[PDB]
Amino acid sequence: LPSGIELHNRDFLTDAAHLPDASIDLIVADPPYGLGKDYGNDSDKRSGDDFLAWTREWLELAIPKLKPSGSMYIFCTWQYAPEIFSFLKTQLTMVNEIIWDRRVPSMGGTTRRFTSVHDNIGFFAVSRAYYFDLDPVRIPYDADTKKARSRKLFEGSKWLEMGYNPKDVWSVSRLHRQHAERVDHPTQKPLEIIERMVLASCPPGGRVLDPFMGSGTTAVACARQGRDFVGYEINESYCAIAHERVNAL
Amino acid sequence: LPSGIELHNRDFLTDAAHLPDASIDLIVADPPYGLGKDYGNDSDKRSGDDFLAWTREWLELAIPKLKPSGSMYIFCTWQYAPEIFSFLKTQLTMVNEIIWDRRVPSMGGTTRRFTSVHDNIGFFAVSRAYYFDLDPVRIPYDADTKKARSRKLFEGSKWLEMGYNPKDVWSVSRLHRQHAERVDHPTQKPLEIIERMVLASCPPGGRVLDPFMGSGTTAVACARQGRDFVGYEINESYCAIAHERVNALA
DNA sequence: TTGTATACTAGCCA
DNA sequence: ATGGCTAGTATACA
DNA sequence: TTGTATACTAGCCA
DNA sequence: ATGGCTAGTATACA
Ligand SMILES: Nc1ncnc2c1ncn2[C@@H]1O[C@H](C[C@@H](N)CC[C@H](N)C(=O)O)[C@@H](O)[C@H]1O
Ligand SMILES: Nc1ncnc2c1ncn2[C@@H]1O[C@H](C[C@@H](N)CC[C@H](N)C(=O)O)[C@@H](O)[C@H]1O
Ligand SMILES: OC[C@H]1O[C@@](CO)(O[C@H]2O[C@H](CO)[C@@H](O)[C@H](O)[C@H]2O)[C@@H](O)[C@@H]1O
Repeated sequence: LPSGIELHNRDFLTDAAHLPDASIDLIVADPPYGLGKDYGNDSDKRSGDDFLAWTREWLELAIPKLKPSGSMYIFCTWQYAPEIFSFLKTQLTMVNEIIWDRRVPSMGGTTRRFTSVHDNIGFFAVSRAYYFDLDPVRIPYDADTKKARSRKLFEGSKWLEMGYNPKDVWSVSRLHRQHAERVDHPTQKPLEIIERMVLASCPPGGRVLDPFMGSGTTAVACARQGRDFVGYEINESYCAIAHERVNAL
Repeated sequence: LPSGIELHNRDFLTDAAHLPDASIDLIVADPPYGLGKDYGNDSDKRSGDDFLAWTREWLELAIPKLKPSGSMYIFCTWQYAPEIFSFLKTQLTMVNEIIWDRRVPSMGGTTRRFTSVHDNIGFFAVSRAYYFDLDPVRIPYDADTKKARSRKLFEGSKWLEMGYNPKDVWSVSRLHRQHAERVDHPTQKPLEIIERMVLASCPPGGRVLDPFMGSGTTAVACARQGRDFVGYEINESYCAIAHERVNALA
């Protein structure tokens, strides 16, 4: 197991003490949305006030671990995003609401509403001096698109010559079960977006915390990009998968 | 103007009393977001708790105007979306969060955050039997794409033959200044979006309300598709532009 | 091919 | 407890 | 070219 | 109070 990367088969809400206050530059949180999924446990079986209470509980434990320059990304569903973001705006300051456009809509069979195709990500910061580096995550143009975008007014601009801001909508397709990156986990997140977070909001060598790491996608991002990692996952199968994913680099 | 198209150059909060309760089938609300724009007035000059108080004010005026079958779309910025939606969930039930992907990001020059390219839209309903008709808003495939999506298992499915759900992310570019649609209004909304909303959530001939109609995009949307319209705008020039836009269809 | 505006600059330093 | 200066910001319409 | 799974049906009726 | 049954749900991986 590489150095700096640290995986625990433990519940975060109980081991939070083992984590020094103000030791983490970035929290990458993909917690249970409150949607009834089966992680081999009932963590995503909560809902309503129950789920939101649990959310704010683990959040109150996690926040004090952020150093003053720290930041946080938190995934959730629109069904609970208003309440969650409202609570977090009392503690931290919201820098962005990033929309993950999964490209592939949820199934079921409804015709009474619009089908789900996005997840919500709150991007919060402790203080106004939060760390943020755009250059590693700039998206470079290809020959054709740069040609289509180039104008003398824009020539030499950083966004045109180096690459543009990924913007607060990320259109990255969800991972097909047969996708090469896919592992046996119900709600695995594309490494693309997690790497974007690690790169833009964690300095090289900084420490990232994933209190609900699942298959360890954030562990992989940190390993590939030279960041330190800490992760918690109550399911040992997912934890072993994370070990595997990391050691294969 | 056509038949069921009522354009009132009146402040909505003083004139909502005139509109009968349980009169409106759909509310298409694009209120000021609280970002500091200039509509010839200080409506968007509010911010923070004072802006959220004014939002609650006009919302409390507008909700009772909904028939038990009615619905509401509300445009907002991620900056005030959590509080506004949190408050609306206590008055109505949320059916969707629609993300308008504007394709063109906001300018400025920042480097210390991700650039704004999406507006938030809350889709709420009074009761669990709200009126929703997906067929008129379905998006049919072209030939090549229908060939790429067809499979024996899918053949005959309504989504493959008639059209697929727009989903809760609508990718539609903002109206360029020189765009045909565009008029002299700072925050004009694409007719595609507004029309999708009107067609999916207002019964033909029903009444839709626009507390702040601006250029009357919703007015056009209802004129075509044959729906009734009541809109309010305090700017006489915006009301003028709306009058023109409506008296140019057919 | 190209000009150009579109709901959502910000950190210093004074 | 405010400004102003700087380096900086994409797409798609006509 | 084709099979196939993917964080988020929903109303009725025995 | 509880299944089961219905009509029904898009893309992009391999
Ligand atoms: N108290 C808890 N402590 C640690 N893990 C938990 C806890 N509660 C739920 N979990 C796990 O958190 C994970 C949430 C997942 N969304 C993580 C997915 C992860 N982003 C991935 O790419 O694989 C699940 O695997 C849960 O089993
Ligand atoms: N009390 C008020 N009553 C009526 N209109 C108002 C009021 N306050 C602000 N407005 C107007 O609300 C409008 C908000 C706009 N975003 C509407 C845009 C509109 N959807 C369009 O396509 O043009 C502005 O034009 C304001 O002039
Ligand atoms: O959490 C930041 C978030 O709050 C908003 C409105 O909800 O602004 C509020 O908080 C700001 C903190 O920087 C204050 O400056 C502002 O006065 C207050 O309204 C959003 O602007 C912002 O995204």
